[PDB]
Amino acid sequence: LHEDRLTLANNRFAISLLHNLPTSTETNIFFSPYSISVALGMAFAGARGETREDLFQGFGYPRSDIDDDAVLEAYASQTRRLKSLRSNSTLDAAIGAAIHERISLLSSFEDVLNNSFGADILKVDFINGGQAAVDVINGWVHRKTRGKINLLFGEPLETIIRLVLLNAIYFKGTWDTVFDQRLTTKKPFMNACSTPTEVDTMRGEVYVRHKSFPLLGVDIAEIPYRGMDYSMTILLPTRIDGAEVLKRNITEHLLQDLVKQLVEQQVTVYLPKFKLETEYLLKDHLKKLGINRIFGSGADFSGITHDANLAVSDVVHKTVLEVHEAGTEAAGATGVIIVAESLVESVEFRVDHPFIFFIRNTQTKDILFVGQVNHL
Ligand code: NI
Repeated sequence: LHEDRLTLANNRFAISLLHNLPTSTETNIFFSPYSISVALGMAFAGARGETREDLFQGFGYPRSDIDDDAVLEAYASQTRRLKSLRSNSTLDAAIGAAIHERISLLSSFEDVLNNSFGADILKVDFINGGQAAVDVINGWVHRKTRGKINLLFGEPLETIIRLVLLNAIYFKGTWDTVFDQRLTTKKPFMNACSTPTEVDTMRGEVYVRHKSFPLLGVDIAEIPYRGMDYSMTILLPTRIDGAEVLKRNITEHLLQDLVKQLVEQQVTVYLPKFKLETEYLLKDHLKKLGINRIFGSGADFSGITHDANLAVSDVVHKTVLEVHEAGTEAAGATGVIIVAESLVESVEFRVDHPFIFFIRNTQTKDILFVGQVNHL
């Protein structure tokens, strides 16, 4: 029951992280608060005492009415729910703890990583097997994401590292209404550096949930995937330069109030065929949110090992997305609806300047992906 609780904690975490991640006119943001949260659950499973209480507080489980004795079981229920509701859309996740092979592991940690997180444990030799370790990890992410994410590490890791938390995830899905490839054309997209660039721009008279919010300087359109259980929610600033103010203004509560008011409507969508590929070493950003002890000397990890001084070296996150006429995949759909011109009115939603977006499960309300596009 109260499945909303971990979802709220994760979605609040999503917005905190979006507020704090590095931004520039030249840099795009793209991350899974869902996969990063599962990764912080692995840390929670292993930490005890003040190391665990510090993570508990810093992530904010108690602010969403989750007692610490209920965290692992809330992950377990969210885990079973996402991969047991049958769906046209799929998530391929690489979630694991890479631990020095010569640390003895408590069986309970193994059991919790399995049932709570569907997480793997990669025992590797971080001291002597430097290149073999990254070869193993990189092979693991490659197979877990079915060739979408193929490297977590281009170089051996520092020989000091004993525990590193990995989370890569790929979303696959098809538009409920596929765009007609014959209508895709080169169109200007105004980057955040205020130079226009020419990009493949999809065009469709497409049923979406839409509302204009001129007072908040945002137009919003929710573009559903097939099955209606997933969507891409695009927040397009009224001002060409409005993205940083919009991102600062957005909160988990406000986003929920805005999405509720969207009305089903046929709109002319202009959507660049954009591509994102991002990696984060998240330790410093997590420190800034009050998560510190899990990364420190004298971190209590008597949940993982009764016989070594473990600290988490880092939380390594990597993800990737392409937009196509069919959805996530190039030529992933072969049927199409050729729409007659409307003769009464058609709203335009033209994504031709920096914008923010969320891929959500519309039933559970989980935010799977947060995006900011400053630059194509
Ligand atoms: Ni409200």
